[PDB]
Amino acid sequence: YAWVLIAAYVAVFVVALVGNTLVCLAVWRNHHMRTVTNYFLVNLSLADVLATAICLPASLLVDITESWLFGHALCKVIPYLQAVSVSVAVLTLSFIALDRWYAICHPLLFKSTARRALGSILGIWAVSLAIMVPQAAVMECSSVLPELAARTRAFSVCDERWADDLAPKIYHSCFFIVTYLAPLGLMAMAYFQIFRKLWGRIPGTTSAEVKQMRARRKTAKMLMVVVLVFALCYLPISVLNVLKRVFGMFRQASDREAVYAAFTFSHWLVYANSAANPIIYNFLSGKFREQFKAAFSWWL
Ligand SMILES: CCCCCCCC/C=C\CCCCCCCC(=O)O[C@H](COC(=O)CCCCCCCCCCCCCCC)COP(=O)(O)OC[C@@H](O)CO
Ligand SMILES: Cc1ccc(-n2nccn2)c(C(=O)N2CCN(c3nc4cc(Cl)ccc4o3)CC[C@H]2C)c1
Ligand SMILES: CCCCCCCCS[C@@H]1O[C@H](CO)[C@@H](O)[C@H](O)[C@H]1O
Ligand SMILES: CCCCCCCCS[C@@H]1O[C@H](CO)[C@@H](O)[C@H](O)[C@H]1O
Ligand SMILES: CCCCCCCCS[C@@H]1O[C@H](CO)[C@@H](O)[C@H](O)[C@H]1O
Ligand SMILES: CCCCCCCCS[C@@H]1O[C@H](CO)[C@@H](O)[C@H](O)[C@H]1O
Ligand SMILES: CCCCCCCCS[C@@H]1O[C@H](CO)[C@@H](O)[C@H](O)[C@H]1O
Ligand SMILES: CCCCCCCCS[C@@H]1O[C@H](CO)[C@@H](O)[C@H](O)[C@H]1O
Ligand code: NA
Repeated sequence: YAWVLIAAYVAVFVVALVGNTLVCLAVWRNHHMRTVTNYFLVNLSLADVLATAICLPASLLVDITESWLFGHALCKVIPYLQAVSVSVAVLTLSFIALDRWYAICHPLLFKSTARRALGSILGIWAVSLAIMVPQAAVMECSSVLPELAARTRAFSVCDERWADDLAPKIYHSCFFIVTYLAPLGLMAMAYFQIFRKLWGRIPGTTSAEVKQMRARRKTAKMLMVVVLVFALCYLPISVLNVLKRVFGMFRQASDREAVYAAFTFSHWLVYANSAANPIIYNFLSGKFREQFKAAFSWWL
C-alpha cells in the first residue's frame, strides 16, 4: 500500500506543477486570456503551486513514516502554508463567484476590471497570511520518547498544542465555516442565480449581448465544475477534522489503522484538487485547451 501511496502523490505532484505552470503561462503570454476570471484562476494556481511544492512532499512522508522529519521551525511553517493555500483558494473562488454574480445578475453596480481583480488578489493574500497565524502559533513538535529526540526524528510528531479542551473546538468550528461551509454555500447559491439568468429568457438584445451570453454560459459551466470538484476534494478532510477536533472522535488505538487510512486518503484528495483544476480547464475551456495543445506540441 505504501508504494501505491507514493505513486499517487508523485503523479499529483507532477500533474499539478506542469498543469498550473501552463495556466500561469497561458494567461501571461496571451492578451485574449487576461480576463478577470483568468487573473483569479492564475491566483488559484499560485495557491495550488504553494501547496504542491512545499506541503505535498511533507504530507507524503508524514503519511508514510507516521512522524515529523523536518524539524521544529518547519513544524510551524508547513501547516501554516497549507492553511494559507486553502484560504487563498477558497477566497479566490469566492471572488470569481462575486464577480460573475454582479456582472450577470446585477450588471450596473460595480465595475469588473483586471486592475480591480489584481487589487482583490493582493487583499486575498494579505487576509490569508494574517488569519492563518493562529495555526502557526499552536503547532508544536515533540518526541514520544524524549531521550531519542537527540538521536532521531523517527519518534517526533508535529501537532497542535492546546491549553484547554474548549479552544480547539471553537477554532476548528471557525476554520470549517470560514474556509469551507460559508463560502461554498454562498457560491452554490450565487451559481444557481447565474444559472437561472444565463439559461432563462428578453427580446431585442444586440450581437455583443448574445455573443457575451454564449461565452458566459461556457465559463459559468466551467466554474460550477471547479466549485463542485473543490467541495468534493475538501469534504473528507473537513469532516474528519470536525469529527476529531470538535466531537472528540478517533482517539481509540484499535481504530488507528482505519483512521490513518481515512486521513491519508483525505490529505491526498486535497492535493489531487491542484492536479484537477488545469485538467478541468482543458476539457471545459476551449481557450485553455488551445494553449495546452500548443505547449505539448512544442515541449514534447
Ligand atoms: C467567509 C465567507 C466570505 C466570502 C463569501 C463570498 C462568496 C460568495 C459569492 C457571491 C455571493 C452571492 C450570493 C447570492 C445569494 C443568493 C441567495 C438566494 O436567494 O438563493 C435562494 C435559495 O436560498 C435561500 O432561500 C436561503 C437559504 C439559506 C441556506 C441555509 C444554509 C446555510 C449555508 C451557508 C450560508 C452562509 C451564510 C452566512 C451569512 C453571513 C434562491 O434564490 P431565488 O432566485 O430562487 O430567490 C430567492 C427567494 O425568493 C427564494 O427562497
Ligand atoms: C496535510 C493536510 C492537508 C489539508 C488539510 N486541510 N484541512 C482543511 C483544509 N485543508 C490539513 C489540515 O488538517 N489542516 C490544515 C492545516 N494543518 C496542516 N497540517 C499539515 C501537515 C502537513 Cl505534513 C502538511 C500540511 C499541513 O496542514 C493542520 C490544521 C488543519 C485545519 C492537512
Ligand atoms: C519559507 C521557509 C522559511 C522557514 C525557514 C526554513 C529553514 C530551513 S530549516 C531546516 O530544513 C531542513 C529541510 O529538510 C531540515 O531537515 C532541517 O532539520 C531544518 O533545520
Ligand atoms: C504575513 C505575516 C507573517 C506570518 C508569520 C507566521 C508564519 C509562521 S513562521 C513562525 O512564526 C512563529 C509564530 O508562532 C514564530 O514563533 C517563528 O519565528 C516562526 O517559525
Ligand atoms: C464556534 C462553535 C464552537 C462550538 C463547539 C462546541 C463543541 C460541541 S461538543 C460539546 O462541547 C462542549 C464544550 O466543551 C461540552 O460541554 C460537551 O460535552 C460537548 O458535547
Ligand atoms: C461548526 C462545525 C460543527 C457542526 C456540526 C453539525 C452537527 C452537530 S448536530 C449533532 O447531531 C446529533 C444527532 O446526529 C445530536 O445528538 C446533537 O444535537 C448534535 O451533536
Ligand atoms: C461536517 C462535519 C460534521 C459532522 C457531523 C457531526 C455529528 C456527530 S453527532 C455528535 O458527535 C459525537 C459522536 O459522533 C458525540 O460527541 C455527540 O454526542 C454526538 O451528538
Ligand atoms: C479500494 C477500496 C478500499 C476501501 C477501504 C474501505 C475500508 C472500510 S474500513 C471501515 O470504514 C467505516 C467507515 O464508515 C468505519 O465505520 C469502520 O470503523 C472501518 O472498519
Ligand atoms: Na486546492
